[PDB]
Amino acid sequence: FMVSLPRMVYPQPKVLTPCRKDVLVVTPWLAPIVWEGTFNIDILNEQFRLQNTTIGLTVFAIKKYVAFLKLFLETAEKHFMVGHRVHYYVFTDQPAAVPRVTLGTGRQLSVLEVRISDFCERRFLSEVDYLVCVDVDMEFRDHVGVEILTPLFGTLHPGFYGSSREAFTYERRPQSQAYIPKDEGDFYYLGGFFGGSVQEVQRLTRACHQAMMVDQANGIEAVWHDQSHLNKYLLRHKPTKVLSPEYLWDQQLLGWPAVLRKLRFTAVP
Ligand SMILES: [Hg+2]
Ligand SMILES: [Hg+2]
Ligand SMILES: [Hg+2]
Ligand SMILES: [Hg+2]
Ligand SMILES: [Hg+2]
Repeated sequence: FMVSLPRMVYPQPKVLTPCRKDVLVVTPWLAPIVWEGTFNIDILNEQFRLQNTTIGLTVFAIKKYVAFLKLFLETAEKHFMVGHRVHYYVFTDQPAAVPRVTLGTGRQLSVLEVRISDFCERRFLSEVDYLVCVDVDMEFRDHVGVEILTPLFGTLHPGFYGSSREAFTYERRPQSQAYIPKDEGDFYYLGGFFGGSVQEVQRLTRACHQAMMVDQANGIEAVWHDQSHLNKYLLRHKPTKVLSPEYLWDQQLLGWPAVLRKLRFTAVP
């Protein structure tokens, strides 16, 4: 049950003006493709706050990757879901090396030690509405908010967003459960930023785990392991939103092209 929105004053949508003339803003299965200019964040923040939305943000920080936690969490505080309930889940082999980062009100952090862990998947179902799973060697530099939230989303690989599907580095060996032939494929998604409802994210990781085990039994490991399985899953189970490469960029490798109005979440040089 969704209560009414309040009165709000904002520019009338223009039915006869395209949102962007330079990029695709909807997929062929009618999922929005999230680029700067597509959304009014005021409208969306109202809709989500009225639902009392909680977002979980999950990161794995093993061995030397613990060093990236401080910048990652500090920048998340400035840019990620500000104003909404956030639960960070930091999975690490070095709990005592997690930095003490100061968090805004309504935000919390759990450190889960990993060897497998003493955390239970039903915990996510009871604690958060959405899960967002990202790489830790990254930093937020601009707004990442509720515009991304949907049952299942993937993010366009910043190296391949302009590429034809034949050029995508999908798994191409028919013996792999990740196999995609040259005449299939919508987009190349990068495993560094994906998410959805808890239920949908758990469905994805369960499917990926089973496919990976099947390949292991058959003596095969897919080319970009996790990524290739992610791409196969999202081919067969279409995401309800796709995020533009604004949401996963590397300015050192790729610069700042005109098509990117904002660089929101980026590789640490
Ligand atoms: Hg627009
Ligand atoms: Hg459990
Ligand atoms: Hg996750
Ligand atoms: Hg992840
Ligand atoms: Hg996966």
